[PDB]
Amino acid sequence: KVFGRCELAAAMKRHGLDNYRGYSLGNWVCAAKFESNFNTQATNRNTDGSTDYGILQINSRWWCNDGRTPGSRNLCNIPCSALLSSDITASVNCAKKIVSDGNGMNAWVAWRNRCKGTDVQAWIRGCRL
Ligand code: NA
Ligand SMILES: [Ru+3]
Repeated sequence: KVFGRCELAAAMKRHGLDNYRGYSLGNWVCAAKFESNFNTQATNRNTDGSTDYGILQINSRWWCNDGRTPGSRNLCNIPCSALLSSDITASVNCAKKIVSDGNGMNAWVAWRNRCKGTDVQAWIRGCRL
């Protein structure tokens, strides 16, 4: 599923991501924009053989099981395919674990490089929330 900007904002809010660990909703929308272009089915293979999955490009090295990332963990206790669903629940639940793990949203390199320090409220501006 490819979300609209305000549509994703609303779904993230419903699932408790707004201000989660102090990160306002626009941070999460900005991160999803640059990680996946709002596409739940996005996947990208990393140089190390791990893969990033879903709207927030969660990595199989640590967070989900895809069966083809040796030595990896599955800290969200989910198949990586669950992160590709039209329903964002699994991605949100796992993102909550990630952002709680010490480095906040810096875990998402696109957030650090393209969202951090910017006017992230612009991502939810105009949306009925
Ligand atoms: Na894994
Ligand atoms: Ru804009």
